[PDB]
Amino acid sequence: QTGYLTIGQRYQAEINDLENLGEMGSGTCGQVWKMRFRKTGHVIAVKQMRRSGNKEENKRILMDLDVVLKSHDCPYIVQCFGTFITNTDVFIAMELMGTCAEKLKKRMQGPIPERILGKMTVAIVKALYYLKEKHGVIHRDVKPSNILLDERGQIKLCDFGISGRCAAYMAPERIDPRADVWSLGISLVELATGQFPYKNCKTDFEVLTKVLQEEPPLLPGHMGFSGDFQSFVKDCLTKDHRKRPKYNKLLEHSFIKRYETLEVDVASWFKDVMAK
Ligand SMILES: *CCC(=O)N1CCC[C@@H](n2nc(I)c3c(N)ncnc32)C1
Repeated sequence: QTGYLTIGQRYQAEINDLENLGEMGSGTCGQVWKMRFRKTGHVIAVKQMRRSGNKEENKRILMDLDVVLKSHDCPYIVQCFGTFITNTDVFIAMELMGTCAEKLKKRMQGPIPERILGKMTVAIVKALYYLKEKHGVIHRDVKPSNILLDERGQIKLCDFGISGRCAAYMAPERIDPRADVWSLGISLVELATGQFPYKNCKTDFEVLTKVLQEEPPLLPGHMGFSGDFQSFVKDCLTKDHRKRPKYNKLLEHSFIKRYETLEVDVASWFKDVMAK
């Protein structure tokens, strides 16, 4: 299905029906434009895959789109609104999110509150569990840059270009043969403290050295972090991949079950951080 913008209202449109409002971010999977649908006025994100582009980058863009299209019923994965195939380019209409957790960390200039990380943990775990269960997909790259938030308070994963069936969030069993949840724990410690636990390393291999040699970077106990938060991170940061719990066990954690029911005002916190 190409030439349709299903933003529950499907519009038979082309690429010329979108106004280019500038590029968002840089690099990563592909060139993402901020575009406005001239027919309705809605603003969406548009990935552009050039037919003449890098064959390795285009291979990841097509793999990401394959996962995104398969996940049209996962609330914690960015939805595709349609595609436009021309003789020169492929335009992938994605829903517009605010920013990634990495940029939230830089604009916050400090720790992100636990109540925000709780709603984020529930979203990312269910996203990874959805990719494993309904599709057999392993993310293989969970990082704050892959955790998007929006003005309404939604939290979703975005980049599946290297998934299958960066090195600083890599699990111990990936370096030396549930690896996606070690990356989630490293991301949680980073966002909960504002400091990356391996910022002292100067090379990629030195991070791999610290991951295997040093003890897991646990949460500090003097920042008011609840016991459920510290327990969930410790379970994620289990070095032996056999002792590390599966997704059906992590989804039953008290830290997960608490923020499934709790009402956290992520939307208001998001706009106040964006205004800083
Ligand atoms: C931290 C996020 C980031 O820098 N980045 C790279 C540039 C594109 C950006 N992004 N990718 C997608 I797919 C987006 C959607 N759907 N909305 C907003 N921004 C998006 C991710």
